[PDB]
Amino acid sequence: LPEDPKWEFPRDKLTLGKPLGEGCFGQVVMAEAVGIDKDKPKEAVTVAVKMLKDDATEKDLSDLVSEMEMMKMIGKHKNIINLLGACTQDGPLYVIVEYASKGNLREYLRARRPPEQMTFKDLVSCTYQLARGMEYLASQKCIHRDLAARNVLVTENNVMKIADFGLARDINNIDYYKKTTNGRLPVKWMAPEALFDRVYTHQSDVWSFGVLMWEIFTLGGSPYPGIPVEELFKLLKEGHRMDKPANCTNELYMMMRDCWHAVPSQRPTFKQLVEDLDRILTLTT
Ligand SMILES: Nc1ncc2c(n1)-c1ccccc1[C@H](c1ccccc1)C2
Repeated sequence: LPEDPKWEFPRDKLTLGKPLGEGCFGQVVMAEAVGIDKDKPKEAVTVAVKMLKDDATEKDLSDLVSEMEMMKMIGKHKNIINLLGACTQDGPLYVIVEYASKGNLREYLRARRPPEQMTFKDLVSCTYQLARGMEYLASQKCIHRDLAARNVLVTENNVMKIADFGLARDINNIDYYKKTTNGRLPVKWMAPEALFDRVYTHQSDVWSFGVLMWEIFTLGGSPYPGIPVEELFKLLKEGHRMDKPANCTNELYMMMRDCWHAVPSQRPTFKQLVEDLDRILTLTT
């Protein structure tokens, strides 16, 4: 792997710890990184390190490289899991990212369901934060393509952070109209044109954000309950959309439905979503 001194972090200053996440598609561990904050050269920072599993394939390696490279191009933002460094030379590839102690959002919400609970303000704030992260991502010309509650992480101070940039691309790096394009996107979060037309734009992410909203307001509900993946797209072509979640206003549901407009250009932009959610959150608070 080519040297990138700006991002390179010393292996001797990194102490690997306990496993994080389910570990299906990569190996992620908690770690202590000494001096990773360059203003505090002697302070250990609790980080997350992504690396290859023992059963990794050649494609796993080139995917992990591409994910790291993608995260290099995305500047710092509070509502995004940011790259902190990498160990690339003379050993196994470690991709060092921000640690979020409270795990993924789906589990986070499911665990605080009533049999401290989420308030309505908590849920709108969560939605607002993610709209902001996605607004920033889109401004960086990045399409995420895998927006979902499982791919949002939450910190100790309850900050929502978009994670998992394995499917993320620069907007110009999509092989348009090729039958393989978007073949690896989870179908239940996926805009119809991503499959039907083999394209992916920022407006495709907007659809997924609608799904994510539904997840949030159902406190980690599973989309399209009782509908198998195999029959979803016929139903979507026929105009099927998910019903309003109980603990969510008509206004917020109308926002979800807007996100699920059949016509991509008729969906809101992330900019507009941020503005509307800002207004709602302000009035709620
Ligand atoms: N609790 C927790 N904090 C941080 C991460 C993960 N889990 C986690 C758990 C499983 C998979 C991924 C991740 C995250 C990730 C994001 C982007 C690149 C590399 C790692 C890092």
